[PDB]
Amino acid sequence: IEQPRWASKDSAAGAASTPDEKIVLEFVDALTSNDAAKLIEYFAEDTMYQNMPLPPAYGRDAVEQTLAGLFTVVSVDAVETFHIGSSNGLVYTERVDVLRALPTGKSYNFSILGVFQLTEGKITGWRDYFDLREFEEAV
Amino acid sequence: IEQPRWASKDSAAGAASTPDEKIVLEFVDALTSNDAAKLIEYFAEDTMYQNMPLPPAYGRDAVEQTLAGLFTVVSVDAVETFHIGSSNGLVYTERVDVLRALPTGKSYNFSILGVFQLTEGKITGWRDYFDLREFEEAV
Repeated sequence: IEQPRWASKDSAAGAASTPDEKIVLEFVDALTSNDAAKLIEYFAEDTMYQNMPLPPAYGRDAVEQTLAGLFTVVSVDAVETFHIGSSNGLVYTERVDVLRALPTGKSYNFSILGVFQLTEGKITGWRDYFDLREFEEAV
Repeated sequence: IEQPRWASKDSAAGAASTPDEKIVLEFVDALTSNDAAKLIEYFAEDTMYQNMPLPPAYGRDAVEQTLAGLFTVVSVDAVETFHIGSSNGLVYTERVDVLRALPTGKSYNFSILGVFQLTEGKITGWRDYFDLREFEEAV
């Protein structure tokens, strides 16, 4: 919601300055679409997606199924990206995702640090790190 | 212990290539000392440390106290760093910390992505993102 005190303007989302950073930034903003068919276009054939340390999805089919399933029980109401940066082929997003459980109407604020690996502008790897204590309940 | 399928040589720990990266790498390795007095020497006076999204510690005194408390209940048995990188004044560590609860002798693997901010070679901010649902039991 509001800017954390440790937020550094040097690495703000609006300061994204490589084509990979801009692609990832556009991707995480697209999560509010709740549309697995839209989102899967960002992924390479050889790809991976994981909420650490839950079982990963490898391959674009498995990733698409995971996202599709997520969006049947949960709405991504908001994504606020505080930092974005990149280094050695990896892109990092420090952000908050707001998830709303569809059956209960309850919403959850997850503080996430995600790492992305892109190959020719397509997502080859995506791993989100965050507290899963409420993620289970949010199913 | 074992290298993950998604480990990328281009961002491997052995390839750290800025002063900040090397300092941060040295710091996380030093975690296995379990020595708050040793570890606090890496932090600036104006600083913070947080296991997201537990309450943060601001200021070198609060950080030292938090680390001291930690090491009275937990041993950091191993730290394995898969990736290190940096961008826009932030350093990122994708790693695994193995923690052993001292009263139970139970050990835990935490998959962690951490971000570090440094000023004149000193830690100005440290935020670790990982699953905390074993952390409650661990600490």
